[PDB]
Amino acid sequence: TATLTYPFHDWSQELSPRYAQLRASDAPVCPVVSEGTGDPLWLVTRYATAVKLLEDSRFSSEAAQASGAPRQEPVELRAPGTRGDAIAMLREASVLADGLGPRAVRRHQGWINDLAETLMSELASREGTFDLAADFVEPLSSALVSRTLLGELSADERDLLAHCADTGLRFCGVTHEEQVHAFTQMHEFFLEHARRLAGTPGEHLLKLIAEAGPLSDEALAEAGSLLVVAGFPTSSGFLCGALLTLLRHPDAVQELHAHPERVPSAVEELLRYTPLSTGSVKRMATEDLEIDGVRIKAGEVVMVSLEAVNHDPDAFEDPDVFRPGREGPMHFGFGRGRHFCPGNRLARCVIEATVRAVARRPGLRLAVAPEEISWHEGLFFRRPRAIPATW
Ligand code: HEM
Repeated sequence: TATLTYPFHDWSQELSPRYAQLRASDAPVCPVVSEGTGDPLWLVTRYATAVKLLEDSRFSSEAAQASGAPRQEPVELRAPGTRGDAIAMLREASVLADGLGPRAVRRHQGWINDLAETLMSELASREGTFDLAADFVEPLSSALVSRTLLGELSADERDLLAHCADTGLRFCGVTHEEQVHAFTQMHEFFLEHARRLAGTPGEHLLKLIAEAGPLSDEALAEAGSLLVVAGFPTSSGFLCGALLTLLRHPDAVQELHAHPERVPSAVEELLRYTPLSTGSVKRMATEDLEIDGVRIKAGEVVMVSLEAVNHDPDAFEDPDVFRPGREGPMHFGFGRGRHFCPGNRLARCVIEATVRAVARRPGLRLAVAPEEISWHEGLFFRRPRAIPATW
């Protein structure tokens, strides 16, 4: 139909040209229809409009996540018959941001940098082609989720939760039943194992959540699923994407090799330039309102594509250039406003460790052309199947 269907199927790092086309249109908000549900939705692609929306207290994230809300995802991102409201459950009993804040980074940054170095040093001993996805990103992200979020996981437990996240957080490529089963299996996993994981010694967020009426098993289980959904496919997808960006810009890496104090600025530029989500963050209007002149009715859902906003030329001169010394406005890689990613400091810590491990070792290169990289089709959070690299 003559209403655009969403999303735009841009599963690789090449962003769909439709985002820029909509950005340049005469509407600051454009109506679309969900490909998976047929729901009508609105879509924002301009930085200036996105700022207004994500800072507007009349636009509710929680309302957009409730059952029956119009939505872009093919299945509800919850186990059927459960609330799927982990953040509000944690309020009814701040711990999220509390245990991921600057103190937590100061605790974990040491081993995070140790591990990035250990992994890269092992790759420095390899012959021919090695896979940065399997043998760098996977072990680093697995350690992050175990040590900081869930507690020590077995290899099979890590594999189960990563598979559940890959299967449920998809626009296509799996059946409806497989997607529900992923969320069901994750929730049933935490109903049985959250108490044990929380009770093991360590710093992990799930322990902090549990050890602070009493906290029900269902609430602790919802917290587990939230940490997997929010922390696992995002960290793995972004670290993969950031490595690809670095490998495609050797002049930038040579700059960071000579001047390591420039790494933090390059981390911020990676968060702006490297696309992650193939969908959009979403908010529901809780009352009739206007945003930039467009009238939105109560109950309607407006989406913001963070990738589109991060590539807006009204905000970033030459937005499609990876410019590590860039001094633009704040990017949207972590969102904006009330729901700004509480994992942002930990994520920045692991991205910085990755950038430093690459910059210290001149000669790392992609083994094939970027267009030969294969991508998992339909993931919410883009990720290549492998990153073949050589010295
Ligand atoms: C590179 C890694 C990551 C990226 C790019 C990222 C990105 C984001 C973004 C864009 C949002 C905003 C969603 C919205 O506005 O609706 C968000 C929210 C959130 N993030 Fe992250 N994230 C990452 C890693 C993590 C990690 C490691 C955690 C660990 C706890 C985490 C926990 C959360 C939570 C709980 C929320 C929801 C906050 C709320 O709705 O109030 N994220 N993240």
